[PDB]
Parts: sequence; structure tokens; C-alpha cells
Amino acid sequence: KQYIISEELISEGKWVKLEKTTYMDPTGKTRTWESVKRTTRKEQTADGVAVIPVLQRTLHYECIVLVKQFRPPMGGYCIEFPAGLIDDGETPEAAALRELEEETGYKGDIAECSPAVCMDPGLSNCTIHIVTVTINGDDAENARPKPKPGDGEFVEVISLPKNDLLQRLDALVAEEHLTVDARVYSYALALKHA
Amino acid sequence: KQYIISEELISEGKWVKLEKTTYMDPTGKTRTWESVKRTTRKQTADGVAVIPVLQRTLHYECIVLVKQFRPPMGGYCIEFPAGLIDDGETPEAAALRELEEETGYKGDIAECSPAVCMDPGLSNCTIHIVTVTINGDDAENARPKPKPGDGEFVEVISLPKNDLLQRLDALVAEEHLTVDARVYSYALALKHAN
Ligand SMILES: Cn1cc(Oc2ncncc2Cl)cn1
Ligand SMILES: Cn1cc(Oc2ncncc2Cl)cn1
Ligand SMILES: [Cl-]
Ligand SMILES: [Mg+2]
Ligand SMILES: [Mg+2]
Ligand SMILES: [Mg+2]
Ligand SMILES: [Mg+2]
Repeated sequence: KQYIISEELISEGKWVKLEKTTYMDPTGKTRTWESVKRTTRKEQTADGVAVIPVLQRTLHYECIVLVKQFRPPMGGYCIEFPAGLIDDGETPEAAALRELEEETGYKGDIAECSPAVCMDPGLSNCTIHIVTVTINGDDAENARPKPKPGDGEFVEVISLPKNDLLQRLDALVAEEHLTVDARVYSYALALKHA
Repeated sequence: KQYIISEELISEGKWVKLEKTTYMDPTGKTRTWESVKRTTRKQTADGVAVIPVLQRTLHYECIVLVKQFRPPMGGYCIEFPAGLIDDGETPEAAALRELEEETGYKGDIAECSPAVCMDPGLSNCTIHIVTVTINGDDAENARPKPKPGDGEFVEVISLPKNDLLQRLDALVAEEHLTVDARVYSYALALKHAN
């Protein structure tokens, strides 16, 4: 039934553009939408990755490793899964492993990799791979891990037990002004609901 | 330590605007960001997303999802039922309303998240995630009658909770739909639990 008729550029910055999208509705009528896209997407299967890093150590409960950063669009701090854009020619897995080490200092092992999933599909075309990665916290590589953050990146690491994630995220939200990412919250909720 | 110094409008559509955000980085250096915002926010958040748990006796529990054409994606996406919160609507009420309009089901509130961010490196968009149970053995949920608005065209997809991830992966492979990242994250945590 439905499909894109035309995409007209309305405004283009260095990083994001806004487009007027003309599409065919399933009645047969022509309609429009205001679409956001990134300018950085090349031949990657998605814009970015988000990493679900499960930190595993003998005689410890498993922890989910999360990051806290200032986010300019939000005007504040947010708690999220480690994440970044996929470099040109980089695989989603390499990008996940790389971003996890840069944001946390951990060296992980790939567990699984999702298909490309949409971030906010009524607003933008942005997509990611969700890459699950186990971290062997008994390995010396991962003992006293140093974040190697890039140009103007300033990330704090927060490891929360998987068995109590939702309450621990609620505790954090109770204690400061800070926003939990929707993917992180959805994951915490399903841990509870299981 | 980090904060917003100012926001310059770049472009404002009917629904979405692009801004240039000046902010103070933690080194004490001024930096800029390209930020997307909706023009519709009043509210606690922009929207709600509903996790609708369809409970029918002697059947598997299902998570109720919707499939729609998304103009920004240029394709069909599988998502939790969702929409914008009307000015003066509570998140809980927007959840029950949107769940009804999109699926036909009449549900009960189980819990509601604080405002969580959709894509905080890109936008300030936020939602409340609202867990809702649907008593599928009540008469009002027998022949659920969707009340979809002008220009909305929503197909309902109910998937069993205890196989959700495998079922979604199967839909992506065979139907070439895009699964929403929140849906996928929830699905992943269901498998990752314990
Ligand atoms: C029901 N509703 C959906 C809205 O959002 C949009 N609609 C069109 N173009 C872009 C966007 Cl983001 C506003 N109200
Ligand atoms: C690492 N990286 C993140 C990027 O995205 C943006 N960067 C600045 N302003 C807005 C956006 Cl969306 C580009 N590269
Ligand atoms: Cl539940
Ligand atoms: Mg990042
Ligand atoms: Mg980074
Ligand atoms: Mg909707
Ligand atoms: Mg609507």
C-alpha cells in the first residue's frame, strides 16, 4: 500500500537535516510529513550502535554497564547504554566493541547483534544495531578499566546489577535531575516483567 | 559542570524544529550541537508508549504491537502503541486512549515510567513508558474495535511474550519491517532475565 513519493530538503546542518516527505497513504491520497535525518549516514546498515554490556564476574551478580553524559539536545544528563555512530566501513560489532572500550574501558566479547532498529520512527530515520556484549570482569584486561574518551566526550560509568536494574535506575532518578534512556528503561522493565 | 548557554533557531516546521545549541563543556570550553525538538510539547513528556500485556486464560501472554508506515523511515515499522499526550492529559490517560485508538483494547494501568529520552544525542524527545494489562477474556476486548484517527493506518500484531525476540527477528527477516528499538530492547531483556 504505502510508499515515499518525494523527499525535499528543508534545512541541512553539519549533522542533521530536516526534510519535507511526500508519501502515498493507503486510501490513495498524497500526504506530507516533516522528517529528520542524519547527514553522516553512508553505506552503514545503521547510523549507530548501542551496546548492552553484561559484566560477568565470579561470585558477583551480573551488572549492566551504562554511561552518564551531558546531552545538549536534552539540556541535561542522561543515563544510556554505551553507544556511538558506526564509522564508514566499520562493522556494527567492531563499532560496539570500540565504543564500549572508549566509553568504559571494558573489552568485551560479542554475544549477539540485532538487525537495524529505529530510534524514533515518527520523527527520524535514525537506526542502530543493538549489540549484546559480555565482559569478562575476572580478566586482567578488565580489572581497572580506563575510559579513552574522544574529542569533547566526557562519560561517567555506572554499573548496576541486572537483578535489580529498574529499582536502581529509579533510585538514581530520585537522587538527581537526570534522564534515563528509553531503551535502557524498556530493558529494565522486561527484566522485572520476566 | 555542563550546561546550556543558548539556543539558536535554525528552522521551524509545523511539527519539528532544528536548533543550534551552545553549551559549556566540562573543560570550560564553549561548544555547539545540532538539536531537534518537536513544536508540540506543552506536559511531562512529548508522548507515551504502551507496553500492552494481553492476558487470556489458557493462552500464552502476548505483547500487543502495532505496524504502520513511517514516513521518516520510508518503510513499515513494528512498535509499541504510542502517541503524543494531549495538553491536559495525564500520561496514564494518554496510554489508555492511545492503546484503545490504535488496537481497540481496553486496559488497566500497571505502572508508568518517569519521562525517558528517545534519542538524546539528537533530540529532546521524551515519553512515559506505560505498562498496561489487557484482560482478554472480558467482553469489551472480545472484538476489539480500533478508533484510528484521520491519516492513521495501524495493523495490530500480537506476539507471545515468552518467545518475543525470536518472533520479532522472524518478522524482520521475512517481512522486511523495522523493529523499534524500545520493542527490541524489551525483547532482549526477556531473554537475558535470570
Ligand atoms: C498526531 N501527530 C503526529 C505528529 O508529529 C508529526 N506529524 C507530522 N510530521 C512530523 C511529525 Cl514529528 C503531530 N501530531
Ligand atoms: C560523534 N558524533 C555525533 C554526531 O552527531 C551530532 N554531532 C553534533 N551535533 C549534532 C549531532 Cl546529531 C556526529 N558525530
Ligand atoms: Cl506486567
Ligand atoms: Mg556515545
Ligand atoms: Mg562516545
Ligand atoms: Mg501512534
Ligand atoms: Mg494520534
